[PDB]
Amino acid sequence: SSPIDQLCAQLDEIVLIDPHSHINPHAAASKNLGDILGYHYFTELAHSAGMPREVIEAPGITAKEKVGRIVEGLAHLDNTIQVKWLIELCERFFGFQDDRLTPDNWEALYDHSEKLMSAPDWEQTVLQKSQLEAVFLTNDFDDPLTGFDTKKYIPCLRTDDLVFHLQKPEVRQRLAKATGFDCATPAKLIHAIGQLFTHFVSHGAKACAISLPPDFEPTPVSHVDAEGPLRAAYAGHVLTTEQSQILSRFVFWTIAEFCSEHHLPFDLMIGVNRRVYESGVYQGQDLFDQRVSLYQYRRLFNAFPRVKFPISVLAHASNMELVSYAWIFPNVIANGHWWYSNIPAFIEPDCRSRLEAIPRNKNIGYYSDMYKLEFGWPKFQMYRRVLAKVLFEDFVVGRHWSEERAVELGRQILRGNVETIFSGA
Amino acid sequence: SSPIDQLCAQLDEIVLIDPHSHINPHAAASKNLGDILGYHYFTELAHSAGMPREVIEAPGITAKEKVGRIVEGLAHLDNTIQVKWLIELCERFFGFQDDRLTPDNWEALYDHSEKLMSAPDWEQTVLQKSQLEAVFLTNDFDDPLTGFDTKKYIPCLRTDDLVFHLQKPEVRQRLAKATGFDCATPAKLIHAIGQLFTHFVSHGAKACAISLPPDFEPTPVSHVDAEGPLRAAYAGHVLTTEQSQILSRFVFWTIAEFCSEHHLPFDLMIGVNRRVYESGVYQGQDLFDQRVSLYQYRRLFNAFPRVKFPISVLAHASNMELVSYAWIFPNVIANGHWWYSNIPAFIEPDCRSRLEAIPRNKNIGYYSDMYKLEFGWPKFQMYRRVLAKVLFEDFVVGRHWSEERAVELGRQILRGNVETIFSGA
Amino acid sequence: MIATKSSPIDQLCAQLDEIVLIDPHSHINPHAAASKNLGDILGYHYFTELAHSAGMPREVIEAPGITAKEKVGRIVEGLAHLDNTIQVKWLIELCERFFGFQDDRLTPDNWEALYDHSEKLMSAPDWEQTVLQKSQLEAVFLTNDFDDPLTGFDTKKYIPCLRTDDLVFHLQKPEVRQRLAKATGFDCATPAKLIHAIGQLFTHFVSHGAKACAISLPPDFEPTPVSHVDAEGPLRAAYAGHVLTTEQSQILSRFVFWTIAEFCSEHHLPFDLMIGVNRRVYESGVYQGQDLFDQRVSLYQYRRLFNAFPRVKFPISVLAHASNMELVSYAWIFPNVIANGHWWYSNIPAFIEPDCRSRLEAIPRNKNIGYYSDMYKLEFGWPKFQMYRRVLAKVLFEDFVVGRHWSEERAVELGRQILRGNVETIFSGA
Ligand SMILES: [Zn+2]
Ligand SMILES: [Zn+2]
Ligand SMILES: [Zn+2]
Repeated sequence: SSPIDQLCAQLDEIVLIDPHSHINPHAAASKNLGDILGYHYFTELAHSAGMPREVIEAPGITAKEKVGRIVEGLAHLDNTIQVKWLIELCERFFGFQDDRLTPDNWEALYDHSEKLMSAPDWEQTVLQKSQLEAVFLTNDFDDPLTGFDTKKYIPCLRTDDLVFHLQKPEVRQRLAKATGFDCATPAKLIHAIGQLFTHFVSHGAKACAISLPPDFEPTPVSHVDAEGPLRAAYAGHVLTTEQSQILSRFVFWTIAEFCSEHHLPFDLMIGVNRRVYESGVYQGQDLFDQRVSLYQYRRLFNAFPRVKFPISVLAHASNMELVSYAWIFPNVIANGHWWYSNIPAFIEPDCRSRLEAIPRNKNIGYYSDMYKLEFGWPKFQMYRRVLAKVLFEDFVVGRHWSEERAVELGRQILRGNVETIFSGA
Repeated sequence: SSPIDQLCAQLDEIVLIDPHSHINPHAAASKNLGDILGYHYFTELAHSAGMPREVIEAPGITAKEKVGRIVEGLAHLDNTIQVKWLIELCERFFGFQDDRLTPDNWEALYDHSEKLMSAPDWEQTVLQKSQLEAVFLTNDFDDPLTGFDTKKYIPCLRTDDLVFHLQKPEVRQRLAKATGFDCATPAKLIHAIGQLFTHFVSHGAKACAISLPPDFEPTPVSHVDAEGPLRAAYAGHVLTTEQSQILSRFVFWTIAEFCSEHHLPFDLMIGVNRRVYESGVYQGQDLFDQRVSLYQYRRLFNAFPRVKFPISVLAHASNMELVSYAWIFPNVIANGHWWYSNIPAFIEPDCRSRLEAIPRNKNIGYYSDMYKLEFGWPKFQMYRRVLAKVLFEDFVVGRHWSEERAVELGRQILRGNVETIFSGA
Repeated sequence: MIATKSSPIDQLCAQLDEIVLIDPHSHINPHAAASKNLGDILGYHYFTELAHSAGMPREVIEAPGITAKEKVGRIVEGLAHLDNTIQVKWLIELCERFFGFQDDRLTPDNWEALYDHSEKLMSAPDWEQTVLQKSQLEAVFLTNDFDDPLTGFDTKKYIPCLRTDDLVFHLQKPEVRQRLAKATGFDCATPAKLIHAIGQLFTHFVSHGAKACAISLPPDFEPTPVSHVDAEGPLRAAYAGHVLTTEQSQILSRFVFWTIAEFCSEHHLPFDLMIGVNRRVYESGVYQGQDLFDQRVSLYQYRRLFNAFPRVKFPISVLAHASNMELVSYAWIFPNVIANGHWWYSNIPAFIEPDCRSRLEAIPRNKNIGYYSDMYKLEFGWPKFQMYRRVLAKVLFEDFVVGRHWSEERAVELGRQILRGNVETIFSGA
């Protein structure tokens, strides 16, 4: 047993609070392999490897049939870290023994795993074996937040629709439904947003979250400048690019003000472009333009010193800016490893630089971003092996820290910081 | 001995199809050290280290004399990977026993190597000693493609002149001569390009290739929009920036249409600026503005689902974008390590990230970009050592793959994908 | 015979440690080069910006009428949040080497005893000498104000470099114009007079052993030549006491910058460019803890400069890690582009290693300046250089000793050239 494996074993014992997921609290764990293999990580990759979208997303085939088809394309993917998560979770959760998933062994695994997951206490078994105490949700702004344990599945207000999509009649309607306000004037939109916050806070929300395009640049926007764009949206007109920009800035800034008023952190996921690949599988269409800078957010950071902004960056090149900005701005926090940057090749240097330059209390190591509970463990395990390596190399060896001291840093990054950064409203 | 070495030894034995080079099939190998040491890899560095251009490119000196002068400036270069290629090549092909080329040992090498290279079968000896089975060319659009084995030296259509240089009188003349068309109208220019494709397909061509500046952003261009700029070019006008951009887009898009029709992949080398250093040696003047994104190619990737785009990026920071785009677009392939990115410090993390996140069938390991055959081996060997390292660490160790399974991955990256991606028209 | 706890990398580092250095860039005040107490070390922005970033209010740190000892005490209270940082590693190692500090960390429990002891040590008549000797420093390049007389200190020990930022960016300021007028004796209201005045500064610095000009530049800066005619308006406006529009300001800056390059050309002086800083991005930070950057830059915007001045060496530091690869490429092609150390936010092991690694394998060995301290006080030199030597030792052993089968001696020689040799040949003097 190598020193790194031992340090990792210590990290493995740490019970976690996942500060960011897309779990459906009403259907948190999977019911069959289709919930796992049918998830976009794999369908986008099967597709990317040459499987027609039509084959994967064929109308009116069973979940099991769909899994069969995807498996046929797994041979092109057996090198990916994504497929490694899959084999490791299957072995952990289902007792899967083979080193790879093939057209010859998939069905027996499907049938078997399905039985295991029909057990009444399946969700609890996953949480238990994944060292998860609690998971942050990403709730739609109109989510009733009822029907589940808000202390285990912790609400977070997703604001993307309000900030970027008031242009859409369906978005306005949902807002009207949720708040009862006619939000065609700034004062009323502000009232509406205020009601969403009170609603989220009263159900134990611990954060707001948003995904932002690389071009976004927040500024203050007065009510007068907001009123034309907002009136156009509600009158049903198509907003010009400038109107749309002004309105999104108005909404975004208003949300940051409510975060300050309610002492909520505002998670910013920066750098994503939606629907770059127009013919991709469901949830496999978003990419990014790397040409972004946190400098674009200087007005926000300066204007809201009492709002913590846990920031994830999509582009790997952006990490070093994030380090410098978390290093200087007391309200800027480095938050996990997001999406396309969420692989060992990029995690290691990112995790490494953050631990050595950012204060230890401004560093959230990791979140799962999972849609089903079973994906939590393999991704957190991947992160723990990387973290164990950095801790051992740079702290145990580099600084002569005891394993204990190094593991204590590990615990703060995985868990301690989540507790103090997201203390509750 | 070393586990990495053993894995490298197995990769060394894989016979290659070099998927991108600038070989002249009628003068494929060198005749003297002037063809080697006088190549821009070494003159640009000697000049960079402080040797005057006027000394290196003095008119009325022989190849041997020029070699002599470059050698004087090599003491400043013994650290460089480029000079490692040079020494290794000399050891392999010329029996060179010294650790470096110096004023006191170069002449003996020059006379001995020139003697070896004058041998009738030198070309064949190099290919055999390089594990090279076939090599892609990059031919001018008017290359007759005649007089050589097109299965050994495989034609590829170089499109740079058509896309960016119709402003040059001589380019228009060459195109008129080659196609018989009067391309001053859009429709005719399209037919002309079609005839270039027919010519190349008749000679077993396997791809198109182009190098692109950072500002290039492909979009469709209508005949009405193209007619203005095209007429101006054929009228001997100096095109405005916008005219030039419209014409280049029109030609580029037209070419991709033909790639789709003939089932030819379109190799894109993205991000070069020509003549950044205006007083540099021949072929040592180009650099780059790293402020580019594959996002600017989204229209292209979406509009040509049946064209494979093997992409190379110049800036190291663009690699992470490349891995993401090859991850999502079925038709985006990661293609080798280009130019300034073609050194171990950058190749390793780029090679590493590609293997772990991109499907194994969308990853072309390496091409030589060589101008003379002797440069193929040292460059490929540098690559094999990095890949061996990545395979051992991330697959053999990281995933508990057997050496065999890892070598099989390596073989696919080095050779297998070249066969499937460039199958022929 | 070797210590068992010593790796081959440690052995290589040990040989690097014995290289007597000339620091090619600092901000030492030659009249107060070393610290008098921990207030000088702990009170420096490395630690105050971090303490503040970790949650300590600036009002607490920068409270008026608080002694240096009390300020240290307050900063120590907040070091718990920082014991992971490389900056804190510098501190501990610093205190160990100079003050005999034996503890693995600095806490409220043990700081006062260290403060007291270190203040006694630093009050020794030969403290400055002691630090230099223990730091393997032979000489240090200063960054002098343009109006420094360069006569109040030993210029062979503290080597003058002309700080140009104020001339290039701040003629808008009455205080800068007045200092220039006092220094040179000129009404620089006209381009010709201003050039002559700048010329006198050069003549003054060169005759006092100056080895470089230096400047920090913002990401938007794009040097081009500027005619006297184009410059006369903005210059006149600055001297009239007017407020320069953005355009006047940018023209004037380009003009002064290009002028300075021209003098560098004339005197064969290298011009250190530190590229990529934005001032006062964080508006409520601690003193010297407000500047950040915008990564969206390219050396491509400097192309005119590099092309127009082949006889000027431009040692370049890039602020953003992403820009390093572009620097490697430009140093690789332009004879007059030189890679210069690891600057500011890039000055941490996680970034130094790949940046150092790529420079060694692609840039000619004579165009690579390994490191400078940027130090404000002498005690910061050693821990930062030691941090660097450790990275360099790793790179040298892995890529040269193992990678190219070099003897350790040959690898160390490359190390010596990078640390010291290139400093001597790049900054030989006018
Ligand atoms: Zn998410
Ligand atoms: Zn090429
Ligand atoms: Zn400095």
